Amino acid sequence: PPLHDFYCSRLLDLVFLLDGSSRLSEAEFEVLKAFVVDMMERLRISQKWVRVAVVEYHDGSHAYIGLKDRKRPSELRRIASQVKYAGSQVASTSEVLKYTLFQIFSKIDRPEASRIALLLMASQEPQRMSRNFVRYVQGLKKKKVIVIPVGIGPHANLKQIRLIEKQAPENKAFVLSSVDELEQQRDEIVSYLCDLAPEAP
DNA sequence: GGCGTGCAGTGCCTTCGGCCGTGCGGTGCCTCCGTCACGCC
Repeated sequence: PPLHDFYCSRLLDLVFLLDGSSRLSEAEFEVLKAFVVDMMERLRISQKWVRVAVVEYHDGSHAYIGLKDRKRPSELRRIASQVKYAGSQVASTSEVLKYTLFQIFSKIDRPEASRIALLLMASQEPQRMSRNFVRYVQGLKKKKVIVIPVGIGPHANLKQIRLIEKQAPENKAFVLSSVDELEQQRDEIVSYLCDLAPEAP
């Protein structure tokens, strides 16, 4: 059914990772942010509840929002909309999974919660950059960080998606036809993510 | 005069050290094809 009254109130560290390659257009990237913010207003943001991070990843990653930013939610969504279209020739899934592993989850800020890397991808990084890919995926598995591949478009690295799935059982993936189908699964996605978090005592 | 190796990594272990390995860009499924500088014999 369609979600009518949804407001994820659980203990969750949620990280948004946005493919910055030219595989997506300006507007197609604008829709991606639409999907993001639309999902943000469905979450209880608080340092004691649902924390969120936002990262655009090209050949290198720019973090618009950190988990500990401790700003106001109404602006956290503001930032997410002002995310610039990079259209780079390279969106390194390895590098960003690296960044997430060593930068975001270097320390465990809150053991009691669940961590989720929402990998919104639509491209294939150069093959030579995939060297230590599994390494990063597994490194996250050990730090108890779920990874959720979102396959947008015909160029979404199918191999890496399945490769990620294999690593961890709770590494379910969503394979979409385009940025269009993104909205059509807002409920099913947001639900899965939220329902994977522990509701506080 | 052909070869056969190259080397990333907050790598790894027995570390004042050595070994495992996508040498490298770039295409478009994939972990690879098709390349080029280097030494060595």
